[PDB]
Amino acid sequence: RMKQIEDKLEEILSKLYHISNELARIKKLLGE
Amino acid sequence: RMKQIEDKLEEILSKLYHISNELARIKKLLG
Amino acid sequence: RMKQIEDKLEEILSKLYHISNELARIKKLLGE
Amino acid sequence: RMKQIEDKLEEILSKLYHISNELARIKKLLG
Repeated sequence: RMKQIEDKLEEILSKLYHISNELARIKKLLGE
Repeated sequence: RMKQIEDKLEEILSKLYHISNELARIKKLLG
Repeated sequence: RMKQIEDKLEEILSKLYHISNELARIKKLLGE
Repeated sequence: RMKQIEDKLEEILSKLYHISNELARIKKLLG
């Protein structure tokens, strides 16, 4: 219930870390 | 190549909509 | 407390809507 | 102009780090 929310948050933080890495590779590529 | 960046922006925008949906589900579960 | 979390979520959803709009304008601009 | 897109990617990445920090604070507040 509440722990199910905490687990979903940790999943959502992992998904936003992969998005910030891929946004950083796209900024890199645009910068070349 | 620029096409490859535009496609990865489209995949990011679709993953951003999935997370906003998940966090709206959680904000519902909290009210 | 719990309502403070619900309010922060609504703030974070508004911030991710402005990021998805600006990512969409950047995709538009790259597409021209 | 491409410089303007790279700067707005940098502002998005800095706003993405602020949201992940906020959602880590909330996941702390829930444990």
